[PDB]
Amino acid sequence: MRLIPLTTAEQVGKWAARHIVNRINAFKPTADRPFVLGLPTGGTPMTTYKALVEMHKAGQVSFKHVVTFNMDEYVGLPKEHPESYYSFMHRNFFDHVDIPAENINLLNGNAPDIDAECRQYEEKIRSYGKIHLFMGGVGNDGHIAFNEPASSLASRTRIKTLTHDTRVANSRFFDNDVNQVPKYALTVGVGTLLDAEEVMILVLGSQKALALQAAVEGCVNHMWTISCLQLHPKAIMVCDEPSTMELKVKTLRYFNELEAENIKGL
Amino acid sequence: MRLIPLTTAEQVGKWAARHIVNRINAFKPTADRPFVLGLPTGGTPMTTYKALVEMHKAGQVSFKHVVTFNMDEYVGLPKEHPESYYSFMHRNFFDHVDIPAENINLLNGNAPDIDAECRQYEEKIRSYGKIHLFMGGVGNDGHIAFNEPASSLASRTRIKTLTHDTRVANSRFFDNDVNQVPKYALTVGVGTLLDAEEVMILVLGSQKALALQAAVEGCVNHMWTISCLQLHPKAIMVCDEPSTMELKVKTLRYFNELEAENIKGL
Amino acid sequence: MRLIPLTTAEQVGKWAARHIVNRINAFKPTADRPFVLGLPTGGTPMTTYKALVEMHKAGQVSFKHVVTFNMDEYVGLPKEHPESYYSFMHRNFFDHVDIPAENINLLNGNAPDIDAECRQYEEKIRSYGKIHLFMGGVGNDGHIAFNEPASSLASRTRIKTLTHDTRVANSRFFDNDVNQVPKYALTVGVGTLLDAEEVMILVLGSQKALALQAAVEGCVNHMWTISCLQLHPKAIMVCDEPSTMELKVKTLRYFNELEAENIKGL
Amino acid sequence: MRLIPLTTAEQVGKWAARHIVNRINAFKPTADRPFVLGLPTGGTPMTTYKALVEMHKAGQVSFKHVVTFNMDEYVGLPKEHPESYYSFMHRNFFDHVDIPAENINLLNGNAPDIDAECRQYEEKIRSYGKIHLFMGGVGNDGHIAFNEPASSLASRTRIKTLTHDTRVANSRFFDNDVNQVPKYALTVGVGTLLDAEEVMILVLGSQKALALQAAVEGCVNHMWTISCLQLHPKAIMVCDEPSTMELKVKTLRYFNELEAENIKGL
Amino acid sequence: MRLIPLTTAEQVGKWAARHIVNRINAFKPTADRPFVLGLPTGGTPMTTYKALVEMHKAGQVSFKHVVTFNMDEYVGLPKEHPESYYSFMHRNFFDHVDIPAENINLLNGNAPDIDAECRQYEEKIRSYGKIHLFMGGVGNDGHIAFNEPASSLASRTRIKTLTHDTRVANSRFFDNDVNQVPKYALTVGVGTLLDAEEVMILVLGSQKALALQAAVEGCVNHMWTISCLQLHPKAIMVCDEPSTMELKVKTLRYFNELEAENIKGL
Amino acid sequence: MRLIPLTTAEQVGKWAARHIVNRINAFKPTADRPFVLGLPTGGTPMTTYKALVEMHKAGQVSFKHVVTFNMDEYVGLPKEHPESYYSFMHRNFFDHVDIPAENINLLNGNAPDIDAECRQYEEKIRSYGKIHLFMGGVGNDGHIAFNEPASSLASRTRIKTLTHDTRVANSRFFDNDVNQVPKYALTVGVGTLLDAEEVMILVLGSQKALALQAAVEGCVNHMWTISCLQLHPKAIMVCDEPSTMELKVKTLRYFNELEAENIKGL
Repeated sequence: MRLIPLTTAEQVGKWAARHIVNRINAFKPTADRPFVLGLPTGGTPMTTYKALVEMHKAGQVSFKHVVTFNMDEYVGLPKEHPESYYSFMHRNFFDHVDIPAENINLLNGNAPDIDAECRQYEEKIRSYGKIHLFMGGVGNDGHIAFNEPASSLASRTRIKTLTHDTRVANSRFFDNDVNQVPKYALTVGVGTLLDAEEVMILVLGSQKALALQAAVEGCVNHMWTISCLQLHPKAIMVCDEPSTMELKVKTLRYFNELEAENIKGL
Repeated sequence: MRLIPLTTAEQVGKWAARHIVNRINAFKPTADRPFVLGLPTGGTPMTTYKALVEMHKAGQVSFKHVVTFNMDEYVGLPKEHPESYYSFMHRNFFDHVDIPAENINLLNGNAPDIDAECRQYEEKIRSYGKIHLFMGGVGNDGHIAFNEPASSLASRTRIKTLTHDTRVANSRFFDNDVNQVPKYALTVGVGTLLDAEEVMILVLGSQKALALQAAVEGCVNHMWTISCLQLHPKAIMVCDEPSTMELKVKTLRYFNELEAENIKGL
Repeated sequence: MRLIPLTTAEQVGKWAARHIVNRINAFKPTADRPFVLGLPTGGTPMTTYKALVEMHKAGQVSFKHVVTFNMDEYVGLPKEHPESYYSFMHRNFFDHVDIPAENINLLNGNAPDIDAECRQYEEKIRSYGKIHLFMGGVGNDGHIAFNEPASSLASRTRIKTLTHDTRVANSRFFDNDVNQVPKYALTVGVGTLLDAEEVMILVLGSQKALALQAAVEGCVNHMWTISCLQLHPKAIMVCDEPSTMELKVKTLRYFNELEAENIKGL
Repeated sequence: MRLIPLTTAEQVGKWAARHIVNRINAFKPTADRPFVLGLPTGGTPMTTYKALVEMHKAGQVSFKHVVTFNMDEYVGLPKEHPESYYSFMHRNFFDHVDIPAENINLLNGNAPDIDAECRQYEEKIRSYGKIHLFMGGVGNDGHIAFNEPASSLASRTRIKTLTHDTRVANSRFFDNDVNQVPKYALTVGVGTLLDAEEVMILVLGSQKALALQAAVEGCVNHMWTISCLQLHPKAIMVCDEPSTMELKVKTLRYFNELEAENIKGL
Repeated sequence: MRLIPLTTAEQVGKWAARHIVNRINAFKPTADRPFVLGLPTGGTPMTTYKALVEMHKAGQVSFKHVVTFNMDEYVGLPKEHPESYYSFMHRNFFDHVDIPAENINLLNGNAPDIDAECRQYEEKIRSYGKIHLFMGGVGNDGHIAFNEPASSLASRTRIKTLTHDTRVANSRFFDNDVNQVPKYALTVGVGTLLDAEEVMILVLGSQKALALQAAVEGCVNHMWTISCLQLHPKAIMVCDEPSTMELKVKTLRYFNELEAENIKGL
Repeated sequence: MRLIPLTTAEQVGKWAARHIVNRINAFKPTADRPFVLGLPTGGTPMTTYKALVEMHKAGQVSFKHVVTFNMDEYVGLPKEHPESYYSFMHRNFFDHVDIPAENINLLNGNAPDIDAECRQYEEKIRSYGKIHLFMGGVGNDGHIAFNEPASSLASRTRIKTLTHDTRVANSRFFDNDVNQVPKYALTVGVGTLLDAEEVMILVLGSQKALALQAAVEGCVNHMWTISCLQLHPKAIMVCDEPSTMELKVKTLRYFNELEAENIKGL
């Protein structure tokens, strides 16, 4: 695993964005061989999407041959509602880059047959073969996407009943109304995430401290899903300063020294 | 992983039995595509076999196209001895259901060539392809079948020298005589168990408390084999109240709330 | 996992050597089907190479059809320098056995194109298919070869910048001069090691106590690479008395009783 | 230590109040030998003060010869401000019982010489000799009164700079304004608390779960001050259900069985 | 603390007995200044009483001026019943030594007023001033005498309701009848024990392994009363080999080396 | 407890020295009421003695009425040998300050009757009443002075057989000869140290990291003597940066923020 210890969210975004850009340019995607990118929504990926857009406008990347798959979507919320994941993604990323519509994959929270919808999402991915880089965040309890703790490390895209905590936390977007927030959501599984060739988790804020610690210093265990990324062939944790509160001083010094060359510039 | 927290052994049996029945009816086994079931012996599976028989008599399941493979057998004990696993299985299950004899697989504790016997057991399984649901119990130290702690998570069917503790614990069936109890036994390996598509462990009694805790809350480690089920794609722990003594109050509250819909009726 | 608890390094060497010899004679290698052996250098493997040579001279083994792959080599150090791994290997093993030169694989610390060199090493291995037995040691922090803690359990042969600690520790061979010791080295990855059919780690000295404990009693975690051998299908830890200082009295008693038959003679 | 596990805050209050009443009636205080009571303010002691008042009105206790000492007070906040501890105490307790004004001891957050004020508070206590029963609550981090974690277990009454967390948490009383909340407060020390003959901590809410666990199951350590009550001669933890989330199922079952006789009625 | 690691119970007894004898001869007790000895009953102290008697017959000690206080007694069991602690003490010790009857203190399980009985026991001790050496054993859960886990480290002589586990364990003396075994017992408190100038705990059997570990390696905590002896000015743990199963190999090696001079002979 | 986290040893010395100076000037010692100071020798106290001397020369302190007691001395080493603690103390401190010879207390490693020597040292201290500030260091294993781990927290001045590790570590002063280093030493006990009104431990170097962690974050336990300072009424840990390697990032941030005002200047 790699731990990129940075100070700010702006830095994390720049670093994460640059890593994606580099992976893409090195892959050199074509129409027959696109670079498949897994993506998250929310406040965490904010600075990364912002950096990605900048680099693109600076002419450093083209998403012309990048295929994206998003982690989740609200069930029963209309696509153009400003708080659907589809809306967040276009407003924050797609509206400013050259990615073709056929290359954008998002779950249909309004599909009549949910199981079929999820099943097909999994199928669309396999049709491409594999996701080259799946970017995501982590819950305060180490959970991934809408997967609950103790999820099978082999779980797949499926619908989930949002937890009270998730509700309140998102009630703010449904303007502080936890009553507004949808009841269910469609989410990729942990297996879906782990099948990615490379996984990059964005860790921001002191409230992620315990999860960062479980991921980096703790032992592999299913209650803290994030900890199983220790078994993944290519995982990276990109974090800010506040999130490092639960790590030993030496652990942080280790990675800060080991990755010093890679964090200059961002 | 799933944790079905129930109060009694009778409930655990009803729940476990119903799960097996459901898996079977949904699979809809045929002569060319049978449902393969892994099975344990002993006091733990008692209420489950009892429930399975009831459901069958109630006309809810047919084992006409179910192929079973049992975890173990005593070496050098004659099949019709009432304390062989073969005898336990027929008396408690096979004598009351419609499973054909060719569909019943049990290790031959009397095979002249033991290694060959074990080797062939492994081969018979692969011939079918895979076990769809392997039911079992767990040792007080988290061990599986006759496998000892620190067994390779890839171990296979082989003969084992029973431990003093196992002897005494079973001496009761050889009527409190630990002297009667056989010295060796043939047991499926941990790899054999993990290759099952789904694994369901029955946990009964306060003496399993530490193992349940190692399985659910602890970290993955080989000393407590049961803990590695955390890495399995589809594992379920069905337990009674006494076995939950070592879990945190919140851990138990979590699963009790998460599985409330699934435990009504049994 | 297996833990062979012995008293001395001489015993560990005899045991390890005998195990290799046995694995070879049982495999019965030919020109078209050689036995592939992974090997380490350093003070730890000393008594084993010494025992291996004895057994060979005693006519108990022939390495005529054994192909070996070594874990590492210093970058930019000339092959005949007495402190290169190539020199250690010939002086301590190859000079006294019947292994053909084409069967000896060592990394070229002087290859003009390092990445290509490493890439090809990985390719040479796959050409043979798989390593049947990879012998190695472990760092005081549980690390393997020149891989650093938190290495991906899927890492591959690559060049590494030696750590200050490694320098000092080896400065003695570059006659107590840490200034002499080379800056980089080529090392097989953890994935390379884990792909071995069987892995045997030599643990000598009280300074390995914590690592032995992490391997045997601890939970699976990437900071202590050695602990992930718990997930390997066939791992053995052969150790001396001083290295057992951090194990519980009962843990050591367990393995000492479980392996009593296998440690008589050595 | 004693752990009274109850379900609700109302029960905790009834139990705590009854214990105080009983201690008083058994002591049978006089003008020359009063019963000295240590007291806390805040939402936690709410139901207890309510129960104490009821019992008094029911004619079950008289505070005519009870001397009270309160844990803290805001510095620089006028006594009659409705949010001073003096105001909370009279409105919630003193206004409804027969305690004489000379028997009420509260720190003077407005004393011109703070050190002298604190010094004298400590002196007033010793003049009486000892506090017979000190009731209090506990911070989410196990801290006591306004004492910070790692306070000397021998600390004494002194002024403290309130922590941001304390501010926000109390900003609600200064009507959600954290800006209103005073900057410093006068608080009894941990030594002051431990010198009490008997200490009774009220634990309500899931946010106290970790502290309850540190107090009951954890080891003695100064970071979680509450844990040192394990060394106190007569400590009791009276708690509600939510606060028990971090305890083992068996720990809670132990105390629930051990104190079953004492919790009927309340 | 001191840990005397011996191999057998016979050795533990010889060592413990010799220590008592030495403490006595060095004190040189008189009629006005007797040596006060705290004593336990049960299978654990067996070899010690046997050794003490031998040394006395060998003319190495006289108990003419030794005053003894025993830890407990069954409530409502007649003194001459062969299973009362009074009977165990005379049959195993007093019947063979020169201690005067007025120097023997045992709790009166038949006192009409129990609280008074206990109160007076505490008073008799203080009249002498202090117990010079209190010998005892430890429960499998680290508890002392009939004190339950989480007892105040300042508890005193009082009556206790025996636990089911204690019953069964002692049912053997009431000839395997747990129905025979008395319901309550009078026991000295933990405070009583800790006030002893020196405390010596006899630890025999693998079932005490966890408690020995909690006492020697664990942290101070009230759930394992024995662990608080770490805070006592003069505590010694005399143990046999089986009881050391939970200690680290190095911990045992430490004390075995530190006390090598003191364990030759016994 | 207090933790003064500084960057360098020079800072630690300045801080420690300033604290001593302040304690003295505030006490305002006289001929009839001197300030009693406990002192350590070795490399750790180096910068502190250097700072103390500076402040004295700067006219900020007079040791005219300061009585000092040193922690230890080598047995059988002549006082004027340059490596005796007496020599270290004069050369590094006494030779440059105004302390009278009658105010200097050092153990006599050459006393004919050692027990008497130690006994009297303890008596000299009590004659003064109490040590106002005892400064010291800590072993890599948390031990204090020459006291071994698991020492009674009530131990007293006595002779000790130096450990191999202590030998080697000090062999450097007996010019790298571990053969030169004396075999025994006289050391104050842990009780002696804890009786000090205030205890200040100097922690320098990464090798003290584990001990600093045991002192600050760990639980109270006798194996790490330093951890029991958590129970002391007035303890301070003054440390440098390297020694903080084992602390959590947040723990260090806590004290760095809590003591920011007190570490400016030094």
